[PDB]
Amino acid sequence: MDTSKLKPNDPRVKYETKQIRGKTYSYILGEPAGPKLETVVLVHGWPDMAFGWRHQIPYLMSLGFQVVAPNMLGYAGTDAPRDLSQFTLKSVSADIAELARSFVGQDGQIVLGGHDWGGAVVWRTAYYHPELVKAVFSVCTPLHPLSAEYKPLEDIVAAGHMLNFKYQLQLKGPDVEARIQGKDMLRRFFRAMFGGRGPNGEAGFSTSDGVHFDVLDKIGAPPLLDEQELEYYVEQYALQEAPELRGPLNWYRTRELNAKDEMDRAKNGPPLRFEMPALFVAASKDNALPPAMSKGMDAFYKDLTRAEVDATHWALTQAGDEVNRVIGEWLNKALG
Repeated sequence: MDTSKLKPNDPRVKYETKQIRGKTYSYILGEPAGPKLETVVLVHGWPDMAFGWRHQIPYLMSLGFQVVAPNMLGYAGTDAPRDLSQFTLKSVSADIAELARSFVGQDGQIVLGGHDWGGAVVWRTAYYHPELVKAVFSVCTPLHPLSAEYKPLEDIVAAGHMLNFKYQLQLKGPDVEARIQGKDMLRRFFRAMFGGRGPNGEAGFSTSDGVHFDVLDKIGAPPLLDEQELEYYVEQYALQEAPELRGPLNWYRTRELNAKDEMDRAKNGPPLRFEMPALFVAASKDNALPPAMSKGMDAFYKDLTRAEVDATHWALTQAGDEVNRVIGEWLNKALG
């Protein structure tokens, strides 16, 4: 079994869709050699896609796992609904649950893994569907408590709080959606998002201000992608109807809707408590999600394993082999 990373359109896996809760969901499906131990569902974040797990998918396949990696709502081959209520963590968790059970049956269980917004999704999925989730891991994204209040993000950062999230103001607004349209702009956007820099070292993205439009034309080749991978991201994102980033950006437009769901659960529903085995992999050089942010996370878990890898936010790829080892060892203990 070839365990090297997936290449664009890699033939070792299948590219399928299913109807899931009223939406077409596209996904990568990888089969193990021999009888499957478990099914693992992997959930990417922004601005990534299923192919973001290209290091992990063949590795997990070779460990005996069936792997299902969806392009999440709004991304690539998957539908991007107009309604923002479809993009809430709760609605997407329910999508994941139905997708999972279309593979393991209604009584079955899965292993669940996430990164970035995907990490937020898998903690919520394990909270909303503990029947289904046998073990759960997140890379980079720590647990956040159930929202007890809603304040507009503008007011939070104007008071000097959550400053490392201020880029989300730009993302939820009109500017990125309007300006980043078509393959050529998408290409520049991805060189910026994956670490490319201009002739004078200017970054194409910051956690303070978001996408630096003036820089994009001058942004060079990202260290974190080769040319073919970069082109695959462009082509898959171009599957969306222009403005192509509407779907992906809708993930930043749900704070009020999410807060409404979670204030309800904070008051009426069960407490945030994970009984099943859980893993959090922190990334040392993570700008957007610094490890310090996972402060008192351990209190919510019966069985949390912490790990750390030296990488930026893009740890799945930049530190693929190390991330694979951490997951492999944890999964071995968690299942055995």
